Amino acid sequence: GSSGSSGPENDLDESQVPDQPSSLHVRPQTNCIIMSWTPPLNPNIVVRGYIIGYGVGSPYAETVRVDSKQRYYSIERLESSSHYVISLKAFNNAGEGVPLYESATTRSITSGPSSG
Repeated sequence: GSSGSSGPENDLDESQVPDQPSSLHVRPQTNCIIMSWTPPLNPNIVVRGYIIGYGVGSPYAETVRVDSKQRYYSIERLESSSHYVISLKAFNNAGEGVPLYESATTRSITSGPSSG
């Protein structure tokens, strides 16, 4: 946020859902995948958290609702050499807002980054 926003909804807009994170970085690891997003360009909006929807081929394989404080989530217990679609979206008393999609293909344990 800004100016250390500590406290309940004072001069924000909860009636409306939180917009997507200005940006969502995701790094597909061997058996894990770390992701770091940011708050809505509009600090005047209420944010109860974010819905982390990741999954192999489809971001609807595993969902994880975190707090509005979590700026990043490390997805572990994943496979290697597979596409992992990550979809992060902000949620609040109003519900869910413009969901943000992403892509992250895990790594490969066995040596060999590419054929060529």
